[PDB]
Amino acid sequence: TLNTELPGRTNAFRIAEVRPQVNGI
Amino acid sequence: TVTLNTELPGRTNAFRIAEVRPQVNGIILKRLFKEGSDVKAGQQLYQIDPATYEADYQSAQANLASTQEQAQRYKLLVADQAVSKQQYADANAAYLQSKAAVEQARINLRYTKVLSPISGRIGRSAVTEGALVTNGQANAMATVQQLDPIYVDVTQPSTALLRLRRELASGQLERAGDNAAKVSLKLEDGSQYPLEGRLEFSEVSVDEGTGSVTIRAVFPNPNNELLPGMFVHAQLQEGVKQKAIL
Amino acid sequence: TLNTELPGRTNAFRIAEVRPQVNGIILKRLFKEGSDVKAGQQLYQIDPATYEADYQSAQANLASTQEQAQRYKLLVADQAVSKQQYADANAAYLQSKAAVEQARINLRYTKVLSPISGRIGRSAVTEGALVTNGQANAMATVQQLDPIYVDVTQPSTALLRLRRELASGQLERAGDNAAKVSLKLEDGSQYPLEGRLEFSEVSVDEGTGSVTIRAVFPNPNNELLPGMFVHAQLQ
Repeated sequence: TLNTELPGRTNAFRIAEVRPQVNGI
Repeated sequence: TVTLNTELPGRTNAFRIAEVRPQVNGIILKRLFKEGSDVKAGQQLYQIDPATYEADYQSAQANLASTQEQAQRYKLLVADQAVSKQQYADANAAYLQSKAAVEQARINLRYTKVLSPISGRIGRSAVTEGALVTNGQANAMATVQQLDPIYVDVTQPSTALLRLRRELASGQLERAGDNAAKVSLKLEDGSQYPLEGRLEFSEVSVDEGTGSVTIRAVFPNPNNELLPGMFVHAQLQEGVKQKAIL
Repeated sequence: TLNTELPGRTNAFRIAEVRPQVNGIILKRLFKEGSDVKAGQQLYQIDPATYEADYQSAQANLASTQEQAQRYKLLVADQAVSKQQYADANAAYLQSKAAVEQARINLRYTKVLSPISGRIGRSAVTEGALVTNGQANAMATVQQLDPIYVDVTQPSTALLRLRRELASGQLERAGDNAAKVSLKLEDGSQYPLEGRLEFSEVSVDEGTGSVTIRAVFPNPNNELLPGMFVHAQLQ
């Protein structure tokens, strides 16, 4: 017969933050 | 007439849980493990950016080499009255401060390698690459759960437990090592877990409220079929009673 | 038969909470959950690396500040230093003493110990967890279950009846100020062991004039657990 349908949510494969490691402008 | 089978509802639970937490401030340079995989006790899970910690440790070792040479030399000189006790004391003070500064820079630097406290399965990383970490922060970075021997917690009235404990010493229950009964497992879908483990009679918690007891079964879980949180049934075989009145 | 049956609830003989008294990370749990532990047994290791370095470091600061305060005591006596200089050296030394003591204490607390002998349950804290001195939640709970209590609430007149019958000699002595008793369990079964029913009031109710007393039963197997409805049996 048919396809099973499982409800999901998309999400990023990889996530990174960008942060300063020194004081200044 | 009757088979005597006791059926005991519980939930699967990890055998051991450990949290992974940073012990120095800085930025996560690398993650290093795959999310949902098996890790080993002492395996590096994260690299916190070590650059400054590297340079503080080298510099402290250098300062130590030099304050040490000077404290030793002045120890000889104060013996010949070429320097005062005050000069030697200052030198010895600085040498001791270098010792302390080396030991601390060594520890900080060791913690830039964030290690698995136990062997087990790691789930997701709650902190990303480039995240900031702080010594003492509230949230763990990740969680390792040992899953292979897995527990099943079984709750019940404490006199029911006493009853089963009787049947153990009597022989009416089959033994599985010390103070444990042999058990088999029934999954939520009604199927039979193929393996079987021990039902340990040692109580893990009590409720004085409703007067309940929780005890634990231990099952082998080598193909990770079982995962914490499953509703299951522990099955105890108590044998057959021939002539029986209900 | 003057064979009286008093309803009761089992309760632990002694309860103690296990709490951390320094900040840090749990390196090791160290006990099996639901097992017996001894008073003073080490239940947890808090990561001691820095506590250990602070203590070493405070010790080294002391030895040096000590040597200076002593040398300066010699020197003011010859007026080679002023009184202010000596006072300052003495103050720095005494600050050092205080700092070593505090570091020693912190470092002792990294070994978290059982306050009592008894059974321990579940650890509320995992390995790798963070703990904080003064945190709200106990890490674990130890309960002395072996001698176990029952807890018998009766009217004061009842307590009078029984109390006089012991002195009269109608009830057999379990010892000083207690009667021998036996226990029948929730399912009607007979507990094999036999205890003392101690006549000391533990609490007297507000409304009712009813008094709680306690029986004490041996529990060397771990058969009796807190929260059981039972009946002490007096003859």
